[PDB]
Amino acid sequence: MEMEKEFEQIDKSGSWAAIYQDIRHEASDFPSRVAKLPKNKNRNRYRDVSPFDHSRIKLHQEDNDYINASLIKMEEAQRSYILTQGPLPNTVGHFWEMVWEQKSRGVVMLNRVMEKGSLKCAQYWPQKEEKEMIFEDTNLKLTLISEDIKSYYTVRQLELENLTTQETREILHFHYTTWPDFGVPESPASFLNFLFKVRESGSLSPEHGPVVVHCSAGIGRSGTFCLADTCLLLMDKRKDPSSVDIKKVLLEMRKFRMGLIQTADQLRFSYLAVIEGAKFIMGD
Ligand SMILES: OCc1ccccc1OC1CCOCC1
Repeated sequence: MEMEKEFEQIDKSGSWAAIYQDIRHEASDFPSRVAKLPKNKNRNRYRDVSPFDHSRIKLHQEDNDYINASLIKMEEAQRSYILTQGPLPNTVGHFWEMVWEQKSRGVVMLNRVMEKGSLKCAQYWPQKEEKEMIFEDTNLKLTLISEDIKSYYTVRQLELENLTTQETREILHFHYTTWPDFGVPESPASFLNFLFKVRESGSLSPEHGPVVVHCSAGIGRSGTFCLADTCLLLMDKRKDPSSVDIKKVLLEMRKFRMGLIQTADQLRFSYLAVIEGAKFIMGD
């Protein structure tokens, strides 16, 4: 059923809450035993948001290999994403260790450091060229190279140095700065513009490790980003672009991380983004 028609049918009936609860009821449940170990309590921002054991990212250390991060592997679309929480004061070194070990080219950030007057994640990147950061726990150095500030998002070029081997890599930081403190954007135009900028960079492409995506918990805005990308890629590949079922793609993704898409308004916004984005994918 063409999603644009399904959309008008749900909107006219006002059943967004009912569709959303059906997803929550059918969603996968797998164990998260490593996340709930007492040694990992300060590695988790939220008590109710944990990575499944089968899909969690492992840090390449013998001490403690745990980070709140999951590998979402979309087999038919041929795309991989790492979804993670906003780093905490005790996890910033771990974050950049993961970026290094997984060979990621891009980091996608969908929140501000402060929202609703509270801290949503640590200041984990340098703000001035001449004031670099060193993480002693993981032996990494991070330098700001350049910054391009636009109306809806900022792109930064960073240099990450493995202080152990003196290898360096360029990491692109894509920071969406205008998601509102409450609700979802009114139009998906600036979110879709942002997604096409990430794609253009090479960050989502198979010659790199998976892109790292985060918001505060790594399930809501982060969920919207990967669901929209995968749905538009599937519409490009399939003979019948009308066969793409966004509810079935979201349940497949929820086999790899719990809670992706946090509200009925985020589900509606995901439909709107895919519907509007397709009016490029189908040849405009
Ligand atoms: O590697 C630790 C570190 C080095 C340089 C600058 C800041 C910094 O850590 C701060 C506290 C913890 O949260 C992030 C900000």
